[PDB]
Amino acid sequence: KGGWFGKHRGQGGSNPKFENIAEGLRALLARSHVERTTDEGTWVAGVFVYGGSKTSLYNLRRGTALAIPQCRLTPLSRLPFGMAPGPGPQPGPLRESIVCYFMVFLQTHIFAEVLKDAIKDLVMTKPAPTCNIRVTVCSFDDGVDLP
Amino acid sequence: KGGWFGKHRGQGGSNPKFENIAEGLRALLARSHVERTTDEGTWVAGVFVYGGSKTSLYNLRRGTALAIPQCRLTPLSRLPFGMAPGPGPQPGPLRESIVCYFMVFLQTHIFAEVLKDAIKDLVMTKPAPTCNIRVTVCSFDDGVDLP
Amino acid sequence: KGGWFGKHRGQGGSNPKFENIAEGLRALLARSHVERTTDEGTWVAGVFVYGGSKTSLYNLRRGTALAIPQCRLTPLSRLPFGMAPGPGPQPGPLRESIVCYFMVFLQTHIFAEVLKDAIKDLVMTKPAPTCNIRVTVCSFDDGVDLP
Amino acid sequence: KGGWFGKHRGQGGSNPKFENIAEGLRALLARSHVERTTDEGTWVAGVFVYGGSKTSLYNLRRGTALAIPQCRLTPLSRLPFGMAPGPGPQPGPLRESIVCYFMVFLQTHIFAEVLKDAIKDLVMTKPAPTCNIRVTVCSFDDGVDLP
DNA sequence: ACCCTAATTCGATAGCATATGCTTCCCGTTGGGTAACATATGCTATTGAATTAGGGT
DNA sequence: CCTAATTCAATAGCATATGTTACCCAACGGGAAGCATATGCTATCGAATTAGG
Repeated sequence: KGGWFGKHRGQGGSNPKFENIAEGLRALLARSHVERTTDEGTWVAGVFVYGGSKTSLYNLRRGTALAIPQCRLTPLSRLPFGMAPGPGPQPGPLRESIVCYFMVFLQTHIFAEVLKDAIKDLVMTKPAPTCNIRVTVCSFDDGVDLP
Repeated sequence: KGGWFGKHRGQGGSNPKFENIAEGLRALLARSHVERTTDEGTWVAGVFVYGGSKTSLYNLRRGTALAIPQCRLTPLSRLPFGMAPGPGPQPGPLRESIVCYFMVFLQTHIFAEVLKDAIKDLVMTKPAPTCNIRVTVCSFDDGVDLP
Repeated sequence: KGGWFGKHRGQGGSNPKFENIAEGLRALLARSHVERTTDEGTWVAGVFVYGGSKTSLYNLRRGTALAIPQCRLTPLSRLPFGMAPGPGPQPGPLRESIVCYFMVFLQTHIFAEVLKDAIKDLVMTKPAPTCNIRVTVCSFDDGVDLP
Repeated sequence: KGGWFGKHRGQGGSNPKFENIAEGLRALLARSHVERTTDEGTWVAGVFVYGGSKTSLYNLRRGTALAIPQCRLTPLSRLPFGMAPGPGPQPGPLRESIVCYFMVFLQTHIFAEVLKDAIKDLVMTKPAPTCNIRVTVCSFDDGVDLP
């Protein structure tokens, strides 16, 4: 099983698994009734989603793609190693670890938080590896010019 | 031309090209007597570097890695589309553009502003398409826990 | 497949279904680091749980049974009818509907709202009837003297 | 003596016995003209009545029901045990007792505190074991949507 | 000032190794609905033992 | 230092409620196979600025 299915990349569809991960989201983000698009449309906020595993982090993005068509989604990449313990030479800035990450772009400082707090709670119940997905809020000082 | 040169993802060495990029950044940053590492070792601020062209981004990433042994770098990744002008359907959240980005994790917020400038400045000196690269500072409200 | 199992009322045990439903409660509960018992041991608080279905309420009482040993739990009963629509005589104050409900007794008003918000979040991500379960906070003005 | 009498749960009717209780209430609260209803028909407050004995609680539920067609009454059901005196092993949460309780749902927060005092004095005048019934006022921060 | 002709710069490129996106089968987990035995309550009318009223002294 | 009347709780008993388990099985959601295609990496090549008797 598996192979090519005629829809390339950045062009993912809708599957019963995701739309439940999405519905589970677009119920937790309900609790707060905040704005999602600004009159200006500039991307000044964002949510940074990482950890767990690549399968978990993917399905979560795939659901978030459905729960929030008012946002824009990077594909999953990887993270640089941290700061190594002990006082030796540190790992080389460019170095790659196996943990993935993706980014959620948004137009709103406020509803960034609403998503960060919903993802933290959607994840928190599930059994591993979903429990290990982590979320922080990032806000871009100068806005980001998505094409 | 081309082939396997034994160096895997994130283990790129330095060659007179990339340390030449990195020596430009170091002269902009040897004016700046700021501290680059905290003791809690937490990664709170980011420089989001994007646009330009895959390769000059790739080169700039590669110089930044030699100038700044205190940063951490993602790999290159793609941006998704912004809003669409005029009318019609909007882009899908997931839909991805030809435009690239990487990120530069850092331990202090004072050094992100500094490094956003050096990069904005250093790239304005180099010929096109390099100089169309854009830089915006992140702040992670909770911090990024790099592995 | 049915029958007697030597477990009277208010004397139920533990099995891997309730233990994971209580796992997912603890998680939503850890978010606030608030105290759960005082030195008077007065029962001054409460969480009134109801709706959804009898089975789904039971699995949630059974779960909160494990997740919170500092509380005490009533068995399930049924709710009386509300206000009939229109201006005819209302339903008899004694006549009961099929909704069930249970209660949780607690020693601090603060931890009561942590469990209100913990149950409300736990459930809304789940598919029916678990998400029709509803939660309000109680506070007994003179305390309740459990035997 | 005994047996089936056609009447299912919550469908219990008037007889000269209970209307002697209901008219004791209707004389303690008669010359307190406060308003028992609202137009929103929201069930914000309760009066928790418990202790006493299984049957003399049963009569008072049945009295309270004729006196007040503005209230709603649960059926009877049991209380869990309280704190055992001394750091000996504690009763389980689900632990249940020989003591019973019912609740009185109400639409106003004033009439709640009226009906607590009417009951607390309607019980003052009847012989033991009745006089040991404990009445406490209850409030629902989010209210109870009765079916 | 002019200007055609050297070095000089980086970006663009080829090409191996290996990423992710996309989906379809897989399958352990999560979690509600049910059967079936001991035992709760709701319901009535009848029965029992206190507290209460009566009227002799 | 008083025996008839009174007041309610306690009762028997049918029909039915949940407490409890173990069994069933629909779904929720992570992991892997497998094609197109993206990057990391290097050294080499090419097309733009910058330069001198």
